[PDB]
Amino acid sequence: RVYIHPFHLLYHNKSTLPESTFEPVPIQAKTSPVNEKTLHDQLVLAAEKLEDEDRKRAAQVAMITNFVGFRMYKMLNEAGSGASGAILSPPALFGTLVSFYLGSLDPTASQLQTLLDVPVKEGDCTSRLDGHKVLAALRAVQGLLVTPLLQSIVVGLFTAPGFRLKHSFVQSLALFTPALFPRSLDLSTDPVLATEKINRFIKAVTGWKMNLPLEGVSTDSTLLFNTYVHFQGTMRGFSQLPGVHEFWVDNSISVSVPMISGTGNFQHWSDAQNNFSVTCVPLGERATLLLIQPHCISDLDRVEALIFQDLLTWIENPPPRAIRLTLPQLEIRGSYNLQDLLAEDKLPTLLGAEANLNNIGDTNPRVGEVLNSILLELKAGEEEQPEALDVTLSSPFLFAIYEQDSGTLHFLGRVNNPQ
Amino acid sequence: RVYIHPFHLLYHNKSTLPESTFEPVPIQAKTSPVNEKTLHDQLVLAAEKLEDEDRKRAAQVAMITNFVGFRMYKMLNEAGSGASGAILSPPALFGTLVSFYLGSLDPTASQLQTLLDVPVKEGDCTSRLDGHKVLAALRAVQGLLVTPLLQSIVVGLFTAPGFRLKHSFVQSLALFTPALFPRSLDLSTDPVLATEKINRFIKAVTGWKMNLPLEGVSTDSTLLFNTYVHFQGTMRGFSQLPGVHEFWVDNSISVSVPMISGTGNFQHWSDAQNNFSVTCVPLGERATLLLIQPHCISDLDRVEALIFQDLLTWIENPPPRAIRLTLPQLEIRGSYNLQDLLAEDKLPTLLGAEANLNNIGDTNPRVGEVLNSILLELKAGEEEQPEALDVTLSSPFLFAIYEQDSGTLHFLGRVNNPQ
Ligand code: NA
Ligand code: NA
Ligand code: NA
Ligand code: NA
Ligand code: NA
Ligand code: NA
Ligand code: NA
Ligand code: NA
Repeated sequence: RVYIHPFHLLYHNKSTLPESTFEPVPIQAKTSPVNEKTLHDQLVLAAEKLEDEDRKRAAQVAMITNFVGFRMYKMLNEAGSGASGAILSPPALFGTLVSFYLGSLDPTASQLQTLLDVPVKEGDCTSRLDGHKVLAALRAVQGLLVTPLLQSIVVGLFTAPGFRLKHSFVQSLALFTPALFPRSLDLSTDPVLATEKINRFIKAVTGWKMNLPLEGVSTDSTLLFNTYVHFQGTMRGFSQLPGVHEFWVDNSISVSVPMISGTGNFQHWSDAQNNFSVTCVPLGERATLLLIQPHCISDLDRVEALIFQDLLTWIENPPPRAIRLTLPQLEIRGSYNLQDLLAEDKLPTLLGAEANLNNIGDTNPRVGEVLNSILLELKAGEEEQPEALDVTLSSPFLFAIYEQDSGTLHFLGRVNNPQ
Repeated sequence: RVYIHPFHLLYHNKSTLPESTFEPVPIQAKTSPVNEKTLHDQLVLAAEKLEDEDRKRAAQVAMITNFVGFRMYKMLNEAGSGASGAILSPPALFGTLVSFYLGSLDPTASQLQTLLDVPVKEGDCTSRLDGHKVLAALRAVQGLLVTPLLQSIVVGLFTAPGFRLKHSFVQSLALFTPALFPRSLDLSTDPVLATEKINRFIKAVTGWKMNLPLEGVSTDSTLLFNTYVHFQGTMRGFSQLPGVHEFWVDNSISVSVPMISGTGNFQHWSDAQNNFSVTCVPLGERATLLLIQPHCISDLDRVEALIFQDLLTWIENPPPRAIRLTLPQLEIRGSYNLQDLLAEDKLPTLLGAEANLNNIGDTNPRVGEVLNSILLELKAGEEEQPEALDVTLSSPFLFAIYEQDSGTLHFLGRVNNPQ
């Protein structure tokens, strides 16, 4: 029975030419690849010129982001995320939802806000989220995160030939990420080839090897909204160990995988109440990798449901200590359709055919997939060539990436089998 | 051989989705009338939050505005402005030209800048005017002027059915005035009726009785750009005198017209060198009416050519003195086609059929008329119910309205016959 009241993210006072449109260029059209460094430098500036007001908006956006992330993570696990584990980016999902919110009118608008856990007072427009404020706060926490440390979000907006996008909608989207690619293509004749073209396009414009889904697009789709997230962070002072080392996928089965290892002054503790432990490794001045180990493999589900389901009161802050950390080199790929997660959440028609998204384009779109896809890379900072506590991740565990100032969780996940 | 070097109005560093467009609604579509008070309050805010930088940009914009105003005033008189006299609004003309500049590409762009007396260095984009800076400085001097004192500029942008305007162009225009009315109508079948519809539209949306030209629009026109200016100022302490009083239209002919009269501490002097005199009456805290009388009627042309043709070094600043000023109540209406003034200036094809205005819409427009039309009203501040110098305007004279801080001339003109 929880409710978030993000005052600083609402409209505050209750108060016209025809809207301009364009037609996106075909998906075939030659496009320069995304520059991740450029993106990174932009994001860092947005974070560097923050007022107190901005910090307040950022703390409120973190609350909305985290809550919907935990909720959708739960939905993902209910639906089944595959063998290797699970990964979800609350910022990316939240941004996707806020983008639809900006393109939506009631009843869809209010339903989206209700899903974000913010009360709506019918008749009262000053009770509504200001999506531009929201996306501006979300950009700022993206920047705070990355103060060689990369977080790139690119959006593929794929539309049927002849569907025209509203300028205002697309300009709103740029606040989510400037790496935005509206492209048209035939979605009505060969769904599987359309997905091939989309997957080929994204790989060419990003250079990321993401292992994207192959399933075809529904033939009546006029609009797809796909969000692609690349996170890269270097583990300073970590190097790959020689050889291969047993990783227990369960109590009777092991895989022998490459491990990285390093010693630093990290935070670590054991939660007595629920019998798990946590280790925190800094990834930058504001970014923290949390690594959560259950006491035994069969307790993983209980621990995961506990720590990932709203205020992270489980995050403690002990004095750092000398820890030798050993863990699998993490190269994590995941993808889901937000449509499926919404259906799992008993909201199958929220972005359905009757959704009012009349502020997206010149006609109401028919939304096909809304994909969120991730490539997360935790690289060893040193090439493979002192008393400390040994922490060794050689059975399934949970992880989160966390921004200290706002408290935004940028990723949450579970590793069952690192490959 | 004069040149203006407005550094603060140039682009400074030498450094994409399809452009969005809309189709203007038909001229028949129901429209609320312009609110002059609302406009006035907006303009006053823009003037109230000015930095030093803004003041520098405003002083440079005044120079460009005044120079093109004097030049076009000369062209107007060469072409013949009718019987009653002449009136021209440099800000309105300048804003019209800067608006075309924003919609233009080379060679038209550079030709427009050259007409504004600012050097162009081919290959060097940092030598170009930044039209957004320019229009932002022009808005600020509009506001400074009006700190019951009104200066309203409304723009009628009339386009052939099916011609689509670029969002970016129209957004640029809003910086000139937010009172902007893009409307479509058939220009190809009945030119005279089209002008009737335009004239009817402007009167309905403004309430101003302007006595607009009746001549038809050329049949191949796809775009008309008409600017309409209403100035209203109250002469504090002036009241209409009883009866009618002789006004000499020349040495042998008089008309008996109503006069207003009032006594105040105004500035006044005689220019010995060229044998004319000037009186300055404040209209607000920053606005000044200048009234220039030749010594005799036959010298008017020489005096007009002298004072209106670049730095107003003729404007003096003596201590004010007790003056009884008597003059005709001024209700001045004027209209010209900037196309005609450009032709008079030997630039007939500058906004001609080969003009590159490809940033205005989805096709290159064919520009018909570019009208500037004025209604200037100087009302007596008191209803008709002490030693001073008598100044009485009972023969032809010149007038200007002038903003003190920037030195922008908002109007210049000549009265031969007040009605
Ligand atoms: Na606020
Ligand atoms: Na718009
Ligand atoms: Na607060
Ligand atoms: Na909004
Ligand atoms: Na400047
Ligand atoms: Na645009
Ligand atoms: Na200067
Ligand atoms: Na410009």
